[PDB]
Amino acid sequence: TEFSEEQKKALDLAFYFDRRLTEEWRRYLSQRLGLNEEQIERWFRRKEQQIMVSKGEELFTGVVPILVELDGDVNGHKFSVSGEGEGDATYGKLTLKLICTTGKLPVPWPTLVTTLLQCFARYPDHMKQHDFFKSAMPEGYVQERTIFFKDDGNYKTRAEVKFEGDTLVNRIELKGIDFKEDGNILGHKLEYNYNSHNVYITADKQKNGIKANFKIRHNIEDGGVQLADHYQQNTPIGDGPVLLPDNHYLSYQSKLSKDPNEKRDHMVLLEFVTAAGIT
Amino acid sequence: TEFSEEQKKALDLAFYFDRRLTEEWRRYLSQRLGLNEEQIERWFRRKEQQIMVSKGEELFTGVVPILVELDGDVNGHKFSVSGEGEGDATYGKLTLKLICTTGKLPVPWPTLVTTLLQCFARYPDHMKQHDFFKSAMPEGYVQERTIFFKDDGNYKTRAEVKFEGDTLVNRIELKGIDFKEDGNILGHKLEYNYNSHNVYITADKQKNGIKANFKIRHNIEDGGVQLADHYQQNTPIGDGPVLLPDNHYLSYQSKLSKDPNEKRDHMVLLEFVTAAGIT
Repeated sequence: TEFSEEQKKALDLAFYFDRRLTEEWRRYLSQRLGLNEEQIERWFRRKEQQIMVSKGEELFTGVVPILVELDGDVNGHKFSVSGEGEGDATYGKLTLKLICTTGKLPVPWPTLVTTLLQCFARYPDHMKQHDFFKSAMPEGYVQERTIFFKDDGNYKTRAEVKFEGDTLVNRIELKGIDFKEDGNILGHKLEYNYNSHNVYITADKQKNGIKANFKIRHNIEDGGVQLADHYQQNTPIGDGPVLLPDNHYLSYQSKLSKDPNEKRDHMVLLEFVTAAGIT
Repeated sequence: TEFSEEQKKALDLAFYFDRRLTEEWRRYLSQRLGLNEEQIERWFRRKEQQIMVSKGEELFTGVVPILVELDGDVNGHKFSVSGEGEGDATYGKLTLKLICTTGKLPVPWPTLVTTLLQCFARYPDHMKQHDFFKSAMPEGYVQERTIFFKDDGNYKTRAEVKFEGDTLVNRIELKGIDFKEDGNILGHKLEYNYNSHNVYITADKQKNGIKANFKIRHNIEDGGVQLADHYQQNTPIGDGPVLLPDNHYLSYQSKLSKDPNEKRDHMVLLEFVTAAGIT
């Protein structure tokens, strides 16, 4: 967060001691092992990577229960969504049942799909070192988006994705502004279905995290597509090393359904998510 | 380089002590300053970045003399090139006079332009944290390429770019294979000129370096363009932190000329190089 003039002077000083301490160990190692500091650092870099990969595989083995909570405000219309389900990263698979707890959802369920868990992606064996999402766990990450609906309003979202005990939790605040009251969103003119998309991921070294860009196409009732341009940033909540990825993408396919025995406004969501783009 | 079974066991053990030592300092700091470890790491990360930026600006201030040396072998034809000049990174500018010391150059000078100093790029103020090349100095970096000439042979190059005392030196070995003896390269059918190109740079976190991809278009005598597809990797020679960049590109413009008073086969090369692609 924010730093005083004193802390700035103290942290600036402490930085040099931090580097000095490490330097003394590397220097000693180089003398004992007969390796230069480049070699030692390169070994440590790969060992750290292996450790992060193993830690993420351990945390996400088998089926992980999920809780989702969203508080939203779109054009002053307030609503809340609560969801539960389970993720199975081994199979790149996530299932959720999400309920509007405040009555009728004032936007279409499909517009909330991206907002309502990239840590359940299946990364192929040769790409596991590029999985930022699992590497930030269990402390988790903050996921922020702006979503621009073409010729309409925008959502801004801030979510925290992290383990709370045994459960992976996605807690979101959403604010939407400048929507037409008769547009495709507030007018509920979007089909209850979902296309498959690629989410393009790049490293954001400065923030120790990632950024993503992608365009969602929502099918419109009676024909046409409503574009939703997504800009995404993810930042670790903890300090620990994370995996900063090479450019790659996540391939998403989704299925929306309804529980015939659920009276409340709701969405059942199944997503398959697979990393790709590295040969 | 290579590691024994013993060193592997020793390095694996030493890794944990390295992390323990750092952890003890961060823990103490958090207690003394009232900041969490994420906050301390984030401060240190930015301080390290500022330091690397300042160090690179210091090393490349004003005009830096340059030495270039290439030993080449294309289809068994052996040749050597020696060059000197100067770089002025403040102005994103490099000038070289390069001479074939072994007689007649057996390939066209334009095909060697990319092989014969990305550290002289001008990075705009808002992009200086993405300059890997200066950050690897003075220890330097290894630059490796494979260059595929369309419908002809390929070059493979390994260069070391580093300071040797006050001078920035580029020392290269080049091997070319599978060229047609009557093709555009060995047949000397390329114009003595050079188009402007963009060099697309991405981080290679695993190797603590960068990769680049770009396509050179060499104008052919009597018309047409000869494509040279470049794949590039740069790896630090030292251990010290380097700046791993967001995706961006280097914009190149080049001018080839001749010294009217030079009897040996030669090329005078002027390049302007500017980083871009970040808004």
